[PDB]
Amino acid sequence: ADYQGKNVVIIGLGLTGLSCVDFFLARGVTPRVMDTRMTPPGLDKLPEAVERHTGSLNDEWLMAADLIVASPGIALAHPSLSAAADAGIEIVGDIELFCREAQAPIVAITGSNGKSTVTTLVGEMAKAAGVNVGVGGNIGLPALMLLDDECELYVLELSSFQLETTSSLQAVAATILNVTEDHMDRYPFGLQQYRAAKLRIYENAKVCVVNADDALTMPIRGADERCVSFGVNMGDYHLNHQQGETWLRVKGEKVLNVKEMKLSGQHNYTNALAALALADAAGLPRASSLKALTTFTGLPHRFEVVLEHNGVRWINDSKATNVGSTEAALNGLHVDGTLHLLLGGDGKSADFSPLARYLNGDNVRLYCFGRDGAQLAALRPEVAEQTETMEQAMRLLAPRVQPGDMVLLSPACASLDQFKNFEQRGNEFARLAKELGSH
Ligand SMILES: O=C(O)CC[C@@H](NC(=O)c1cccc(CNc2ccc(/C=C3\SC(=O)NC3=O)cc2)c1)C(=O)O
Ligand SMILES: O=S([O-])[O-]
Ligand SMILES: [Cl-]
Ligand SMILES: [Cl-]
Ligand SMILES: [Cl-]
Ligand SMILES: [Cl-]
Repeated sequence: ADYQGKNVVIIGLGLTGLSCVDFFLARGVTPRVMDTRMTPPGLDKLPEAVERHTGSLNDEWLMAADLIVASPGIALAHPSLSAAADAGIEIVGDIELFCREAQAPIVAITGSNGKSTVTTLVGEMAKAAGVNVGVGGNIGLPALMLLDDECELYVLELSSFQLETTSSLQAVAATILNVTEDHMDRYPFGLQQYRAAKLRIYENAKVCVVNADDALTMPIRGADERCVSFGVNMGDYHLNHQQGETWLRVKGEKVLNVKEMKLSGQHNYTNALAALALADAAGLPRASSLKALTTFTGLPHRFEVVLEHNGVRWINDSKATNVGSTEAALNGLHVDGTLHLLLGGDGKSADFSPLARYLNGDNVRLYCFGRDGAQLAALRPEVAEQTETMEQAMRLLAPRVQPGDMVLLSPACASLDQFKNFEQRGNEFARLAKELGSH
């Protein structure tokens, strides 16, 4: 694309907004920046040469623009943006800018859960093959910071929001791993509108990889041209259970005994299948992809044991920012004693009801905090306590912890009411676990 001479407005600063500023400056185009926040992240890094407007959107700038680059963190349906759209002004995001320039194939991954594990796993499979790979998007480097002539493959985690502003993605392999209720605060036409944003990922993809166990991951149409599938008991890529052992299979052929993996648990096994299906479709050698599966240890904040001491496991699953992710932590969970489960934050208008089925018996205590702490306590009030903050909840539960217990932060909610991001929430949990979980 050629931006020379265009009046470009970037909405949203932070690292990804900065990447957009830098992208245009390097092409001899000076954009203007606006952000509804008064002191947005990264403001001190914005050169004085770049005009900016903070604390609100500026409709004089937006209606004057030739191109608007919208952060995924701003609603596309914001009345200032719908006005610019109605007037015919082009609106894109950073992923669109990236797709227009990229000179290597792109593997594109979205889903309500699993998407960072699967992105990182395919990145590791590529490295194991000696491929020069750029991994990022919605995690790691903003995609524009990955752009490099020497890159041979890009692996991008994409959110529903990024996909809404992307039109030129033609992925060598794309997947929606699953769709479960999330981001209802941003999708006023509910589950089908959220799904529709994700289904954009398959448009012009060479191979589509779908979840055979989740119908919502399947395009609304495909004909003589089907997607590759992964699943538990069915799929092109699927699991084979043998006594107590599990295998990854591809069309009936065993390819890996999961004992070789460092990741455990069924949903990691289906993540491994999805990653293998994407790697295969991207042309990576099967054997090096399987080697990567054996060496991968998981991400921080993903069901991460931050302390096992004095007979108690303290588990940081702060990456669980929706109900489906906490379900995946609870379903089949083995605890010898009491489970002390921390839930709380901004639930984004989610129905928390699906969690209730995991919370029966005499061996569960709930400690519920943040914006939606009361709604969470209401799942089972007789075993619940509510506090304002996670630290209060930790200090309340710790004296009650006995050998055999588990303390699990798997909060089912965004952290953004009280924290910068779920990493900060996990790091704080870890520090407090280490304080409270030894003498
Ligand atoms: O870390 C957590 O705990 C919660 C993370 C949680 N993330 C989002 O909902 C989300 C959705 C879209 C984008 C992002 C990251 N990028 C952002 C960029 C700009 C903003 C805010 C802006 S831009 C502006 O102009 N005015 C704004 O307020 C917020 C996030 C985060 C979630 O999944 O619940
Ligand atoms: O720039 S981002 O990562 O908010
Ligand atoms: Cl503000
Ligand atoms: Cl084999
Ligand atoms: Cl110990
Ligand atoms: Cl029980």
